[PDB]
Amino acid sequence: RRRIILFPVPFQGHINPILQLANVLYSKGFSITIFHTNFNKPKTSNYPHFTFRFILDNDPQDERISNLPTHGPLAGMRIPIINEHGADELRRELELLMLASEEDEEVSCLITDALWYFAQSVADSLNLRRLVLMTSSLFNFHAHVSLPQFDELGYLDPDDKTRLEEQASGFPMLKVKDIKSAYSNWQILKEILGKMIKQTKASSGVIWNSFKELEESELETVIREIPAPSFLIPLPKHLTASSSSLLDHDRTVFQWLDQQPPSSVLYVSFGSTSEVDEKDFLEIARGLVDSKQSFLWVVRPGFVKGSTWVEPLPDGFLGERGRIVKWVPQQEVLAHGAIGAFWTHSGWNSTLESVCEGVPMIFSDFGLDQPLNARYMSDVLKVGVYLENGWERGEIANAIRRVMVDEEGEYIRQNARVLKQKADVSLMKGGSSYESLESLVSYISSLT
Ligand SMILES: C=C1C[C@@]23CC[C@H]4[C@@](C)(CCC[C@@]4(C)C(=O)O)[C@@H]2CC[C@]1(O[C@H]1O[C@@H](CO)[C@H](O)[C@@H](O)[C@@H]1O)C3
Ligand SMILES: O=c1ccn([C@@H]2O[C@H](COP(=O)(O)OP(=O)(O)O)[C@@H](O)[C@H]2O)c(=O)[nH]1
Repeated sequence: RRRIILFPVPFQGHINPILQLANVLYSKGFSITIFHTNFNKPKTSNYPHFTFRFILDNDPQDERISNLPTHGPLAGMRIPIINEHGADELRRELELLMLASEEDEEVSCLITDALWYFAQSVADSLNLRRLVLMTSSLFNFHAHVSLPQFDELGYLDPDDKTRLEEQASGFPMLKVKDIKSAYSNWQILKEILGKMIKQTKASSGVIWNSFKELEESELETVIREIPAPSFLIPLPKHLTASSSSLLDHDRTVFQWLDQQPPSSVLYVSFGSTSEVDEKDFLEIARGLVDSKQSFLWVVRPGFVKGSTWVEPLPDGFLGERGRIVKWVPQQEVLAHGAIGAFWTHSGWNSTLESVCEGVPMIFSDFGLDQPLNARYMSDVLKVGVYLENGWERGEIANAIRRVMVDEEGEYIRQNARVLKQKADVSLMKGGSSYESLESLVSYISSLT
């Protein structure tokens, strides 16, 4: 028997894809140990077939992580901190487990989130192969490697050059605006994405949460930039991420979806970390009302400054066609026949989820990879509408109706359907994903 150790980034968009991959790999006969912080831990009772081991986080706490907030923006600081100071403890924990390794057993490899760029030399120091799971898109990575051309061109200059600002030089699939919002945090991202790229290239293999027919324009870049083998597996086509939810599913929403006609409900979720002016919040609700479409709206507490929740909503916007909830099994909702469209913040999991369920999109974004994802889906795949100019009453309602009801948007509806079908075909025998997965399984067994 061969064991695989997976090490996720403790946030919802990173734990979902890696526990999905963990399950896929277990279905291939590997045994699974998940290294994880106590912080943001999943429900281990949802994984009786996995062994969990909690690290880096343990209660005699480091000065650098002991007082970090558990939600909002600042919680993400754990990622730079653990990267810069967790090598010693990761090495001990890995080495302890290999030492207790049973007779019949051998650790095939370590698989980490690509942001755990410190794990590469730790693994090397043990003569242990490390593979990388990318949780953002091939296209996004293509932009990271092209940063130096963006910087020297002045695109990553937040204050001024403000100038050309439609269509990027040498990267025509982007506009200048996309680049500016994605890398507006240049100070921190510049350093981190360097190390992430550098250590992903130096790894033993990269697993991408994607599929060849989703991002075919991007395959050449990955082959040329990454010497190790790459494997494209659309994790949502294998199973949803409900078992790794960090929140309680609202569960009442399916009885409500069962009361709606087919393709007639807008699903709306702006991301677990994002934030809006209280004003802009009221503008969003304005567009929904003005769309005349039924909607299911996930709103995370804190989405509105300064309220706990949407207190600033004039009570009774919802009425008949609208509902607001705090958390759902998102992909299961996207699979329900009532859903006709997904207004998303363009998180990569949400985008891939919607693509794998056949649901066309309305895109907003809040930087990082999000504007890139919206640009790509809306302009290249053409499976949604990108509200790329903020939050205006009518533009919002036009996009929703165009996707959901307008004749003019049939091609968007149809494109989503065709792309889902292509995702399904790629899992079958002789499909891109099927072979990517067959190769990954073969490859890992040869490491052992
Ligand atoms: C790659 C990233 C490095 C970091 C580090 C923190 C950093 C910053 C968030 C950029 C803004 C300044 C701060 C200091 C901040 O947290 O406010 C960057 C960029 C995003 C990081 O990634 C995760 O952040 C999680 C929530 O904080 C998201 O839930 C997850 O899905 C992200 O991948 C988090
Ligand atoms: O009500 C919700 C909202 C989101 N999610 C899940 O949370 C993840 C969010 O990841 P994404 O990359 O799309 O956005 P992020 O919040 O990390 O920026 C996705 O897997 C969603 O299916 C969910 O299960 N229920």
